[PDB]
Amino acid sequence: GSGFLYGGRGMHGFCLNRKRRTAAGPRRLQGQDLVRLVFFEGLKPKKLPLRYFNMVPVFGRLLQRHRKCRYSSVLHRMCPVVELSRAAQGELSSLIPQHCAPHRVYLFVRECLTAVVPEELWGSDHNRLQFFSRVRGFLKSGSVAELMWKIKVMDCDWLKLRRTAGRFPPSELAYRTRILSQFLTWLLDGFVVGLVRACFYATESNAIRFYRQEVWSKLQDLAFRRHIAKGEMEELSPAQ
RNA sequence: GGAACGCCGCGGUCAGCUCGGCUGCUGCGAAGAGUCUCUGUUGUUCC
Repeated sequence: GSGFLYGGRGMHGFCLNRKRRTAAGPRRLQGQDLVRLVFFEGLKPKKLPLRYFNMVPVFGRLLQRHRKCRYSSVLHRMCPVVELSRAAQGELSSLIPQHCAPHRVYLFVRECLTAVVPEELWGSDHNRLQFFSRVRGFLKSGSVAELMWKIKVMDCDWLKLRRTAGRFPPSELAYRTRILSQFLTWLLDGFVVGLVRACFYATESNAIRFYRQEVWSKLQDLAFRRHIAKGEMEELSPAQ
């Protein structure tokens, strides 16, 4: 659907870590793929219209930043672990979940947003902060496209087709807001919820609580890896 | 306020090519979304 409850099986599930259609092997997402995921639907075989085609570099940059973001490490920082006792260390420690205060799982999401989303996309710091505000509220509920704004459309140059700041008609402003709405919607509905659906088992009591079983979660990430690998092998290795 | 595409400003989430740029066709030019608030505007043209 588009909730973020009832799973923390790890970052291997995160949208930005899906691989594109294995035409002679499965490859990691390119800017053009992310663009198609945000503004069309990613499962568009045809070519991108020039306006969107010109934004393949920023989205490629987002992917880069995502790939260098160390989510595990930010998580550990913002959601510190309660130290169990020696004698609980090991198996029991991996059976017992670790709660993370809601404001803290928000702080995680906040810093990840800051890490991976290029600034050119925010347009203004004012736009970033307003969005964080929505995220803050989003993370407490269980909101609409129009409701998502004290957001300054003319701050985002990237919505332009050409970088000439000549006068534009109403129809443009509309088309610009639409594009921005689509991206901010994906940032909220795609990135944010993907994030918490990946790193936290979240549950509702009317407060959301966030749990985590890191080690078990990391084993899931690792097990995924060996699984898809065993898959490829079987497809390459001969009969008999 | 009604119109318009020659002038010039901004487009087409649309179509052809043998296609990341050409041309074909084609829209808009100061209000739009919410329900007073958020995002926005000098001056294209014609009466």
